[PDB]
Amino acid sequence: KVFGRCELAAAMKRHGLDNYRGYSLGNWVCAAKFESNFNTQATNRNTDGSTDYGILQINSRWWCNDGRTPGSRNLCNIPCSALLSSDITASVNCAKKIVSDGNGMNAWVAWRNRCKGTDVQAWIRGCRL
Ligand SMILES: [Cl-]
Ligand SMILES: [Cl-]
Ligand SMILES: [Cl-]
Ligand code: NA
Repeated sequence: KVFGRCELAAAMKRHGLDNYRGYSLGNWVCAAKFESNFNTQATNRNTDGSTDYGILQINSRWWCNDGRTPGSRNLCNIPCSALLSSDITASVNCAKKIVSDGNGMNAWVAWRNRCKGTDVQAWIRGCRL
C-alpha cells in the first residue's frame, strides 16, 4: 500500500505514535517519507546483508526475523514480512521499541539527516486530525 501523507498521519496518530517518546507526529511522517516514500512494501538490502522492511524501514539485524541475517536478533518478535502489510500496526509497535532503545529517532539515519531540526510540522499541515 502506498499511503497518502494525511492518511499515514491519521494511521500513526490512531496507533499512538504522536508524541511517543516526545516525538511529534510530523517527525514520524517525515521519517516515513524519506525511508519508504509512504510505501508499506518498501525493502532495501544493507551492505551487512541485513534488510530494511516497510514504511519505517525496520532492520532485520535487530528487530524482525527474515531467516537470512546471520547472528541477528528479532526483538519485535515478528517476521520481517509483517512489516510489509497494508495495516501498519506491526510497524508502529516495533517503532515504539526502537525509539525507546536509547538514541531516540536517531535510530533512523534518514530521520537524523533529513528531518531532525527541520520544520517537521509541515508534514501534517492541512491534515484533518
Ligand atoms: Cl509535528
Ligand atoms: Cl536470521
Ligand atoms: Cl529522545
Ligand atoms: Na533478525
